[PDB]
Amino acid sequence: LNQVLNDNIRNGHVINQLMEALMQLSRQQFPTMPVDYKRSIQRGILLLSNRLGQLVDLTRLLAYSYETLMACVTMNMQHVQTLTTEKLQLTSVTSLCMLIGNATVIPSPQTLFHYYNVNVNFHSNYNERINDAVAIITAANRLNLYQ
Amino acid sequence: TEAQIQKMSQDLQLEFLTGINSQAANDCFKTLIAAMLSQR
Amino acid sequence: SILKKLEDIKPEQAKAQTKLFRIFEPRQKPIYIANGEKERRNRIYWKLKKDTLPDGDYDVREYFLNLYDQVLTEMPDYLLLKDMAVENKNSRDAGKVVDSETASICDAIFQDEETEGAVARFIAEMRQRVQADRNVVNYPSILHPIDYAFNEYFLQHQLVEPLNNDIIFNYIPERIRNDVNYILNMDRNLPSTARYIRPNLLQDRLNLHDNFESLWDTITTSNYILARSVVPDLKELVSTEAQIQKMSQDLQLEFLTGINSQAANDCFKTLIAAMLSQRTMSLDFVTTNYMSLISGMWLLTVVPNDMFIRESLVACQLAIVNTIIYVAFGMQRMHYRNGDPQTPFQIAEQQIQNFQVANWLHFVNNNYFRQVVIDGVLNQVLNDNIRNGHVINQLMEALMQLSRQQFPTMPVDYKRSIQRGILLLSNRLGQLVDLTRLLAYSYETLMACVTMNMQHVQTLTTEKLQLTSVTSLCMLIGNATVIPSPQTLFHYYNVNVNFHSNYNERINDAVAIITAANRLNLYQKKMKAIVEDFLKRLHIFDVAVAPDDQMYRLRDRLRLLPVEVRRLDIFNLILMAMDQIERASDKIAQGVIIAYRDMQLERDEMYGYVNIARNLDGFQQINLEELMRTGSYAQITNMLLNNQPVALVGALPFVTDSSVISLIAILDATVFAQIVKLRKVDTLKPILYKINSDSNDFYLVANYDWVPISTTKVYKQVPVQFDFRNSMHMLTSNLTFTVYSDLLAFVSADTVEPINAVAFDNMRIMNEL
Repeated sequence: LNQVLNDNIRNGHVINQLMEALMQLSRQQFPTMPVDYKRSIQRGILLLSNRLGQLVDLTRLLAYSYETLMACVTMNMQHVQTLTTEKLQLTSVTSLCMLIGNATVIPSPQTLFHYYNVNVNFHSNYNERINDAVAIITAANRLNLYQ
Repeated sequence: TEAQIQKMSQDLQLEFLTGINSQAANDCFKTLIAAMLSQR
Repeated sequence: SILKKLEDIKPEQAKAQTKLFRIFEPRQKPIYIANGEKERRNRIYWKLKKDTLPDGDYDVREYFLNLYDQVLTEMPDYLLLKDMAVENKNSRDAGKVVDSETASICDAIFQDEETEGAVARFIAEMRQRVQADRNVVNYPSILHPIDYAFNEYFLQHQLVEPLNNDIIFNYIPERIRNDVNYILNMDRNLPSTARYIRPNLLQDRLNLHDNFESLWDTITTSNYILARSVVPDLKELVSTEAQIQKMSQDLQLEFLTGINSQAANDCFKTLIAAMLSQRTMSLDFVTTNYMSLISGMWLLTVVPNDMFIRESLVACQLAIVNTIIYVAFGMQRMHYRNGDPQTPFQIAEQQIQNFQVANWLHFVNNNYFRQVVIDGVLNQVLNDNIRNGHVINQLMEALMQLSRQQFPTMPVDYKRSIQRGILLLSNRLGQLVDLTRLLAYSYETLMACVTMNMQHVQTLTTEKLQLTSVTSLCMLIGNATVIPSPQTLFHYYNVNVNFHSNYNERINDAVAIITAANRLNLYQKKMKAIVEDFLKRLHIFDVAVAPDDQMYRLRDRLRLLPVEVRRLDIFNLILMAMDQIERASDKIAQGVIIAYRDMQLERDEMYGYVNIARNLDGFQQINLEELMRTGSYAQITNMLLNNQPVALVGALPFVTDSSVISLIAILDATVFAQIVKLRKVDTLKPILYKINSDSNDFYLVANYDWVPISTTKVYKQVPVQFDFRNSMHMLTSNLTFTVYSDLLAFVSADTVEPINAVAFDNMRIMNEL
């Protein structure tokens, strides 16, 4: 089982719609808002809007690396809401969006093979320990080791 | 980082820019991709 | 600092060609008979002057982009062939040829046993012909067809144009010429051979005033500094001590802060320069200075309100209404909510019944600049009432109504203070009309010297203005008029022309390079360097601070522009002769054909027998560039293993081997196993056989009478011979001329008496006596 992304974000085309929305917001009137704060907000919007090409590149780079690393996962990618969550900093997201450059970085083949080997080893160990536990439990129940 | 921070400060005209740097950018990249991979 | 940077931009330097641009030269080579024996005489072939072509198609295209840059740098603006003229020693008439290398070629051909009498007589008759009446000269030259194409283009597309007194005078802006305050003069009748180069003054093509707010802010601040430098200094201001004592008597102290000539000149310059450069300006004031408020009323009357950031304008207007207007009419204080779509004046004109005050407020609300294209340049013209100073009458009528009001709900001292301040201005009423029309006239005259569109977009940063400085100007302006001097106007115009011309020339350079790289398909090249060079050459920006995204947006903006005619023509010549130039090299081949079949070596005079292929007809082609980009050696590995005949196409280096023993041993067929084993083709180096009488083993070919045969061939071109008569061309150019720059140096200008300086309405700017 794999958790797959929408093709529009895989190729990065939705960033164009995002920048359309941001441009509309930037030329929006903002009724009743104080003028200097309005200008700051809309120039902040333009800061991200004027990075259309860079953000398209960032999105499709992120999608490609996710696909390539997901090709090396062996267990089902079951999606559940976890008890404890990883904290993500919107400041860090801003830094990524405002500093992403022009160089494509992709996993090295050795890195992919290492990730795949680790996943395969963990998966096979998981199944083999299941087999050991089930065998022992069944043997105990068959030999009537009630204690 | 310095050039981008300077332009952001000029555009925002803060009569915000904290936490913006290459370390944070890489941390966010890794966090997003790894969280998607592990379904965390 | 900024002024130094913007004034140091020098006008474009004229480039005069000193030598003929050449890519080829004749080289004398041995030639062999059909059977491979030396012909006992030599032959001359065209060869590259600099055989530096690299291996790989991508590298070849990079080399040709670099060659395009070289030619663009070599392009001359004007050209005089007599400068590149040397005596042809073998001419019967002792004539002259049009280059040192031409003379060298003529000398070498003439002093040669193998040369034929026909060529000798041709050289003897080569000479130049001068037509003094038409001011033309024709010189013979010897150029390979491609070189001749380039040099003929240079000769036919020079940038110089005729010059004379009428052109020099017309170079001045029309509005200065049409201005009766300036008398222009000349003391030189330029000849009929004078030349000049017109600046490139196309209006901004990148539209930097749209979505490039940081770059636009830099441009605007540079223009603002320049405008401040050129705005004249006020003269004969009323003595500050006298004015202070007089207004102390008027106010009966028992308002004056910031009154002085320094602040008066500061305010005058700041206003005019801010309007010229379209810099937004903020207003700095303290609500406790009612005189500052009154002077702000005058300022908002005179200068259109779009020149202030909304918050400063709104603060000033709110202070004005709540301290003067509503108070005088006994109206409740305006609770003005920040961010309201309407300004305090816009609200007050609706709430106020008095016609004078309402009319003045309405004028202030709906007063705008007018965008007008004047003499091909967009200008922000003021209202004619402001230009002739009539708005001051409206302002004073409003102020008089306010001072007449009864000020209900406030103690008597409040009304007393308000009317004392209004009196301070009313005493200066006439001086206010004079100051208004003086400001308008100086603005118009300095705006006549602007060459780039006066775009009106609020800037990131603002210029601070003190209402105390406005008050000082209003309280200290005297009777003397100040008109921009003709020298200052010419200097301002020349600075603007230089900046505009540099801007357009760098735009053209960047566009040409970008379009050429796209045409040559340099898909691994990043143009951030090109944009960085463009911005650095603009001389006023901080490229180190400009981030990458802005530079790539600039590249996108540049990509849509058309290419200059001359640069586009140069690129077209380069790209059409590109194949010939690449294939004339002796350092690379165009590919290798592996046939696995016996193919007789082709016989060429300058090689003997050679395994040359002129065309890849009948062979499946593999693109080595694509192979190296992709890295998948599956197709080529399979073909090499299965001995399937193929043609590996690309720019390859080759090893020239002249051993008949090697040819018999079939060494040329043993150079491809490396592709299969190492799985790389960047080291591929096919063997070009060269069998002839100088091969040290040619007795095998001579005695056994066999045509040599090889199983592989090198895709190459045979060099083209050098035909002297066919290569002689007569280059034509002007005999002589002198190229002038800085046209306004020939014009001497002076002003009329300042007392008699006349405004647009034919009346004196300042009339107070």
